[PDB]
Amino acid sequence: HHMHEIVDKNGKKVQKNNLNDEIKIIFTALDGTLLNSENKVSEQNLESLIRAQEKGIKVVIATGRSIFSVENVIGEHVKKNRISLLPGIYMNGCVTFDEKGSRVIDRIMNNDLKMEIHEFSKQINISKYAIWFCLEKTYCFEINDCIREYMEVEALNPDVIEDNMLEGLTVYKVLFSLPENILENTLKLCREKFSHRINVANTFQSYVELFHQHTNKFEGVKEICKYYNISLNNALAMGDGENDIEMLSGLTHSVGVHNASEKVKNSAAYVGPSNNEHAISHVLKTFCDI
Ligand SMILES: O=P(O)(O)OC[C@H]1O[C@H](O)[C@@H](O)[C@@H](O)[C@@H]1O
Ligand SMILES: [Mg+2]
Repeated sequence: HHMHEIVDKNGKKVQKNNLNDEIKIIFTALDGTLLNSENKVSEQNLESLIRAQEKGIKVVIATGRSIFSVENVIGEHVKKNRISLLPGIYMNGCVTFDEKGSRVIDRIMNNDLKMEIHEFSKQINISKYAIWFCLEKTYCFEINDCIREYMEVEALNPDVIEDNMLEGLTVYKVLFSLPENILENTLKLCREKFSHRINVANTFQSYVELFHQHTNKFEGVKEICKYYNISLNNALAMGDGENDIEMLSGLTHSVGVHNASEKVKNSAAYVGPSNNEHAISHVLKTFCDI
């Protein structure tokens, strides 16, 4: 079967003996890539991560999430030191930590732009779907089934605040948890209004994230590789969503998971197993020989 294979653009399996780069470090998206559809690390993936640690391969989370929600989803693994959150790439790069928890990237949204996005969101009536991200906390203006759905998957609940409190907050990103029915049009409206102003990414399902326009996960990847004196050619990125495209196309070695959109797969060097098929386990086997 094709379930566990990794192949190049021509559909040929990638072979270890044809690789000329040692892979020292793996950057992975969490939801949709490392985590299966139940938001869990599969046992096969876990087993391979244990081997990766034994061999000194670094595995770095690269996510739109804050480090706080990541710890809420995978905390049992973090507590056992099976997955390290420091260094890590959070909020799509806008908060990137080194191993001491220092921010090697801190990209705060300009406050005028924040308020312009806020007012625009109230004008097109998606403000009720907004989750605003400060460094340590998240905020929303109400709770509805879309906010509920975000809370369930995110596993970290925003505080409910009044509209007028946003002005005083210092924010990195906003995430809109949208109804499916308005996603496509809302995405168009945000991209037309905010081009050359902010990044606009449809990250998972109906979620739309806006974050500093010059930052993305690959910027985080470069800083963490720099930290460890690792050439980009010794790094591999794996991902599923729009917010992974820069890191997949920026690294010579990159793997889109089978469940990714064609657009995301196009940006990646190789296509691997789906997130439900233990993708990092097979990446580790192919690139690192386990
Ligand atoms: O960046 P990652 O780790 O792939 O996860 C991204 C996803 O995280 C969670 O599932 C949600 O917040 C989604 O809105 C988001 O798209
Ligand atoms: Mg993802």
